[PDB]
Amino acid sequence: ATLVDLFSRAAMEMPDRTALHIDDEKISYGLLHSWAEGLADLLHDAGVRKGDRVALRMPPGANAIAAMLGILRAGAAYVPLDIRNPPARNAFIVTDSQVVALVGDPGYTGPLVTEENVAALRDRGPERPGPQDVAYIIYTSGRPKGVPVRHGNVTALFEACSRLFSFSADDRWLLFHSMAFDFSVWEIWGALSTGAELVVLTPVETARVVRDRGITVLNQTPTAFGALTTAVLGEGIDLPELRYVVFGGEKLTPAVVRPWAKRFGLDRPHLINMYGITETTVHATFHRLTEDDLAAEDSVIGRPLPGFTHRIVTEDGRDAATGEPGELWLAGPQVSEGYLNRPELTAERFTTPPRYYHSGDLVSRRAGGDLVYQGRADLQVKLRGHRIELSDVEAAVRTHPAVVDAVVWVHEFAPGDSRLVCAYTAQPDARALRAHVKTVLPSYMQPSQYLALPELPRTINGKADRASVARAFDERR
Repeated sequence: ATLVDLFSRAAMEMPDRTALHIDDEKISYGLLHSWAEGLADLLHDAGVRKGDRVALRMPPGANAIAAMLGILRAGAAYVPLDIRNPPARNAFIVTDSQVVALVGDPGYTGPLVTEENVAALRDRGPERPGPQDVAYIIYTSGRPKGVPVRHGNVTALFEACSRLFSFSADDRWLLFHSMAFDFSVWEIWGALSTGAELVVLTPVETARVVRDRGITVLNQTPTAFGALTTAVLGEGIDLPELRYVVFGGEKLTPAVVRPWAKRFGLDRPHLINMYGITETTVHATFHRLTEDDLAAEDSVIGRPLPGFTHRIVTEDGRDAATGEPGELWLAGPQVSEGYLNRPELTAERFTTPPRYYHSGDLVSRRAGGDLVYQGRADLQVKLRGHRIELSDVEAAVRTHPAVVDAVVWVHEFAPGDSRLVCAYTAQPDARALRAHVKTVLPSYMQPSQYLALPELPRTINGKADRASVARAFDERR
């Protein structure tokens, strides 16, 4: 019912198994459970009561996971502040989430449990959260908003994934993502609710430990996976232990999957695409990739998870016919109650008797029931009497061999001067690229300007940060 209940079961029944594995160092379920229960006692002393929220700012590692379990155990919601947060953003989130304490290192004036404080309780009750209680509050961005996910939302996710995956205490999960990215929730509680192991951390170097630590459940975004596949193919690394690669973050194209699939096939490991949004607890669909998916260029996300009811809605509120694009609507136990302190948005994104969340994503239902991601509604744009699929522009640029990644957008140069711009990453001058794109796109879809970048700035979820790339562009033009 709760996540502290999930960790309870696993710690009680398998206390000798390795919970955390950091380098050559190991922490057992029983000791983690003991450490975390001590932390909760600490927090409660500091006045942390049930239903409060606590900021967590720590480098990934044992103290961070212990801190996090501590916070949950005290009955509180944890608010992760990513180390990559500039000071203004941290201050905003802490103020906006109304946190009553912080755990970690401040870069604030409230109650401070340091890291040192956390580290001490290792070698060393309060009331327990319920399913309606908030587990975490994660921020998506641009004005950043908080999504508060409840214990019932998260345990609903793992009950939903129950018979889709075959997980056991024998697995080894890698913790690869920031605790401010909710993909990390799935990583942490994938292992911790099954008795499994959680390995806590160059692509080459990352690839080395995936074999060396015998990772069986790997979670990646498409950008990270391409860099991983290049290192793996390059060194000749083999990963006999790997059972599942699971894909979150940006839309997955067959193109990033094909080289891997050439080397390893699709039988072992299983390649699984999961469409997800923060507002519906990490994951919302499941598709196991097949040779079919590599024959075409469609981004199949498969079928929504078992607890979900859904609709594909037209612009004027109807159910979309088959092959007809539409906005995906999602109802169910994984759907959050709404935003934090965004009563307006919550009003329009969540509507009620299923209560639906409006993804703002376009999808089509194939025959047989499979969903196919078409794109974001917000990225369908009107320019000079034309309607432009920014996503389609991004793909055409991407089809250049020397181009890794690309983001295109409408940029306001002057009050009457709005034009398409593209930023891209190489693995190639704009001239050669310009020449190629004239071949692929009609003139009204061709970017007016090209910006070569070392790497695209991305959100915490790893989706391309449009507001930042625009600002980067304005500054060097």
